[PDB]
Amino acid sequence: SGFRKMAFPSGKVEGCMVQVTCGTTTLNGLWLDDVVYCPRHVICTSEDMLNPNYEDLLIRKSNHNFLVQAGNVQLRVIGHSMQNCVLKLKVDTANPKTPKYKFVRIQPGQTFSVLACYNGSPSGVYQCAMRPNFTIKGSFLNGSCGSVGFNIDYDCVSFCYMHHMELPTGVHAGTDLEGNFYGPFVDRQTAQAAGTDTTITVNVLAWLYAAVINGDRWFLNRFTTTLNDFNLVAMKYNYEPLTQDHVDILGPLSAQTGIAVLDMCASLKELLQNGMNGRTILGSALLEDEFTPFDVVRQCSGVT
Amino acid sequence: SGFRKMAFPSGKVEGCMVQVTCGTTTLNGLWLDDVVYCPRHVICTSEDMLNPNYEDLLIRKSNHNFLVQAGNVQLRVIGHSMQNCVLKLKVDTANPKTPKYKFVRIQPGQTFSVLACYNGSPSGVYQCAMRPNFTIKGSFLNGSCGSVGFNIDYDCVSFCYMHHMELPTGVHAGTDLEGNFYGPFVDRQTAQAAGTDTTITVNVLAWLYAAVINGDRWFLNRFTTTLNDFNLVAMKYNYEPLTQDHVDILGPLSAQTGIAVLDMCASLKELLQNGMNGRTILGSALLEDEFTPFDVVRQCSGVT
Ligand SMILES: *CC(=O)N1Cc2ccccc2C[C@H]1C(=O)NNC(C)=O
Ligand SMILES: *CC(=O)N1Cc2ccccc2C[C@H]1C(=O)NNC(C)=O
Repeated sequence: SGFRKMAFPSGKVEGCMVQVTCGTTTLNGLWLDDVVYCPRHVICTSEDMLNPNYEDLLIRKSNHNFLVQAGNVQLRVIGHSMQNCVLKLKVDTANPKTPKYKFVRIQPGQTFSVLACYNGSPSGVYQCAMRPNFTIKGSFLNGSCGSVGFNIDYDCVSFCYMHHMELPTGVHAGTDLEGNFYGPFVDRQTAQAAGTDTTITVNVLAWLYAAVINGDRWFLNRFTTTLNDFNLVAMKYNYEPLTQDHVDILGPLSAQTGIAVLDMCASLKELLQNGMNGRTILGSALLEDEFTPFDVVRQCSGVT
Repeated sequence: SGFRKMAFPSGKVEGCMVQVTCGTTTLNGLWLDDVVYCPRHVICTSEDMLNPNYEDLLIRKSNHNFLVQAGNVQLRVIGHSMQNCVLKLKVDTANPKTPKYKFVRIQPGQTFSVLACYNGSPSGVYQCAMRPNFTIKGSFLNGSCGSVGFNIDYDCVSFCYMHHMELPTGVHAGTDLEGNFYGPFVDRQTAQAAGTDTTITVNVLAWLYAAVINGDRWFLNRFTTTLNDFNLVAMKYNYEPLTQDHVDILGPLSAQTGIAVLDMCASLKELLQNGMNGRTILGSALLEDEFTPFDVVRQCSGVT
């Protein structure tokens, strides 16, 4: 028993981290097979970031201008190309530590682990969620750019995120591993306000099921609701509308606990309308939305 | 910017995890150099756990009764001994993945990362604290025993915890890597109530400094206090008494932010007396005590 915000074991990703330097700019790269992936803004100086023309900037760069260091060993760059907002540096050596991997573009509301790195060196790992507004609330200081987000299924690492920037509000924006930004963000030092950060309703319900499984049951009530009645409450509290797809993925948790999804919705409805009344659920005094139904099942069963 | 409950990169520990089986009991082992460390209750059946005589049970065991598997490869056990509550299985092969390491017995209030494992396979990593009552609030299911806690300083892993059991309250107890339990707990299936779980005051203050650094400043007030006045409040709210040693370790955070430690104590005092009033600090609606002053400095500076 016990429920924690758990990240995936980061070992498979640590072996892929490298340092990429171009001119006086240094950031993190991801070395998989004979390619190093990094944010294209490695070619920029601070002055260039105000309004960069990446195609024009990249013309003045050759393979020898990209310095790729894997710990203490230097990689020989034999090719370079830009794919959306990422640079792909072809190297002459395949990473011997390359795990089985995929590149995936995740949906908002999905969770993943971030291996925060500085100068190609891992500093920490944490679990977070792609917010419905396509930002992430991470922990990234200068030099962390190029750090990646991922999920792991037994031996396969699905890379889903590469950190590119911090909005003036302190929230984070980045791309998938094809270099396409999540959300409307551009890799330019210009104020880009993020949209409304709604709560991921299906995740809060999954976490409420995790709480019942682990003994925190005070919030269970004698009520039920309907999808449309619950969504009237969800809209008022800036929660994402719940759909039958969300109810379906909560099915295994509803079966294990014996609590119907709409009954759990009525508990959530009352929690939204009345608050916690000074109480806690799984060590939290607010409704947690960074655990997906898959994460709850995985943790509550011990999947390795 | 941003502040997250970050765990250390787990790679160095993943390479040490093995599966240890004795009879019909299977748990996790830690393979460092030519020794595998695991909880001594691997020699017990469920029936033995009610009142085990480990010395008498271990007499009926030989080296060939301990099955040690590192992924898919089997290790040859050439020696076995009991040191307090851990078994040390000498194997004929040194772990090629053994990182630089130390064994440390941590103090209550200190934090560490746990690599939750099942059958020798890592499932997740999370950061937690050794509570003042010598329990940890982890996430451990059946088969997770032998999972370890650690800290990392650049290339050196300091192992500090090995999971042994769950109290009937759902909190967790374990040993240092010399097999000595933290707290008064014994490795026996008998009700062992834990003492009062107090809040780690120095950690809450460190987290309040992390919040100010990251822009959450609403809780700063126009007041100050004294160590004795603050401790009257700390005692009423089951917070650990603050000492000049605690003030001293908060010195770098007080210097960086310009907020005197006693002024931050007066903010904490008002938060204890008035609550959060429906507000949040670093995404939390309660006062977080699982970040040490060292963790806050490390994260707020980017130590790898
Ligand atoms: C790596 C990083 O932190 N960056 C890269 C980048 C990309 C796009 C626009 C601006 C920058 C600069 C920097 C930041 O995101 N830093 N803070 C800002 C611009 O708010
Ligand atoms: C590994 C494990 O979960 N254990 C080992 C152990 C050690 C000491 C006493 C009892 C047991 C059984 C088991 C538990 O801790 N499980 N739950 C209990 C006993 O509450």
